[PDB]
Amino acid sequence: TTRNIEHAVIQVREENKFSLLKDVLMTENPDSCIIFCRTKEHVNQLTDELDDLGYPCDKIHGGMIQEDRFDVMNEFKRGEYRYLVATDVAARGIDIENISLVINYDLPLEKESYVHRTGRTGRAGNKGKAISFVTAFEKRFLADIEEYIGFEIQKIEA
Repeated sequence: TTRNIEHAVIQVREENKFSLLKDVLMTENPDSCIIFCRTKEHVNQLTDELDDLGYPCDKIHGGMIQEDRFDVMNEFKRGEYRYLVATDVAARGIDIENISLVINYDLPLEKESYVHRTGRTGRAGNKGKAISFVTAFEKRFLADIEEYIGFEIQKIEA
């Protein structure tokens, strides 16, 4: 069955990622979105910053006990919030019917992860999108991903 995922990369400096995320969310205005980070520390910081600005969100990472990760994912499945901030642990066993937008706030440093993160996007007729933030120091990691998925990802601005 045909998967429908538009992929895009945005080159951005680390210190300007949060400002970029706010613009992307404003422009994409997704009904459901998962924002992946590399470490639980990044997840915690990003959730605090989103919280302080009034964004309805929640988080999932390896420092949380199993029942909390489960309950947080159920609230997401019920649509109680639009943005889930998470590490790759949220992608394992992920079974939520659909996630419209995947944002790799931190580009995956292991190529298989890029595909794993888009696991519930663009399926069964849903139109999906994956936007990755890439710094000047991650060009080789991006090239690894592109050779792995078999195609180059379009770089876009703003």
